[PDB]
Amino acid sequence: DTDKDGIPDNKDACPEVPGLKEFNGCPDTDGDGIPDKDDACPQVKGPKEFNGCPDTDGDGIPDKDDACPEVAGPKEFNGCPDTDGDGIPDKDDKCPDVAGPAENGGCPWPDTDGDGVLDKDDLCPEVAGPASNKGCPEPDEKEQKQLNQYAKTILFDTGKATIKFQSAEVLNQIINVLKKYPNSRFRIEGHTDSTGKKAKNMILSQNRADAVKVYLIQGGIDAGRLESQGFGPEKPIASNKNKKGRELNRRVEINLIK
Ligand SMILES: [Ca+2]
Ligand SMILES: [Ca+2]
Ligand SMILES: [Ca+2]
Ligand SMILES: [Ca+2]
Ligand SMILES: [Ca+2]
Ligand SMILES: [Ca+2]
Ligand SMILES: [Ca+2]
Ligand SMILES: [Ca+2]
Ligand SMILES: [Ca+2]
Ligand SMILES: [Ca+2]
Ligand SMILES: [Ca+2]
Repeated sequence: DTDKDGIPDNKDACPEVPGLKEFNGCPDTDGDGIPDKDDACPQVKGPKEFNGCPDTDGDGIPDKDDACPEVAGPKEFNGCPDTDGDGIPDKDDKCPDVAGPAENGGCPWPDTDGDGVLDKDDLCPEVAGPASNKGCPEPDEKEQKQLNQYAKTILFDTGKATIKFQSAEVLNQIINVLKKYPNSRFRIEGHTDSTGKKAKNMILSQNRADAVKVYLIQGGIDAGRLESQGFGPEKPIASNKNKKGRELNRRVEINLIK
């Protein structure tokens, strides 16, 4: 007995190390029943299933080989869980509990304003709008009428295209409405009645439309977003055979360009 463990030298698998009889004179350091020479975790108790290495979380992958030794996970990801099953392990999944594309981490593409147009596709991500306008709001039927109700109030000097001072208030109201729709374009329209010379009314209404466009530009609205057009008497909304009708036909409109 060279190492004095009780097991004869010839029948001592490890004759240099004092061990135990059960393992042919070889030591079992951690006492788990698997001798050191066969124990992949010789100082830590563990089942024979993993060669004396413990499987703490119980996913069938011993801690030594478990990339996430405390959380159960499939062998596909070396012991790391993919809870929502989007192929991205929780530890690298920005939204571990909701399946999502890899390019957005592991979260589904968000829709902040909830108009159904995803943030990455929503030209106006913070304001609800229809998808036909890339998620940007645009005036409905009743607001377009509202906008033209303001434009009706825009007054000019008789026979001239100079905007009267008193209508500066309604114009700024018009500006704020248009600022509410940054991505939309608008046609400024000048309309007269059929009284007098049509040729002169075409020029006048154009000059008046131009004037209103100029005012909106200085009020903040980008020039490229605006189109000015004189119609003369070419687009009546009322009869020209009576005074009240003609008064209705003399107007400025500010219409959404579709
Ligand atoms: Ca011995
Ligand atoms: Ca021995
Ligand atoms: Ca052991
Ligand atoms: Ca062990
Ligand atoms: Ca494990
Ligand atoms: Ca694990
Ligand atoms: Ca996942
Ligand atoms: Ca996810
Ligand atoms: Ca949206
Ligand atoms: Ca939007
Ligand atoms: Ca035009």
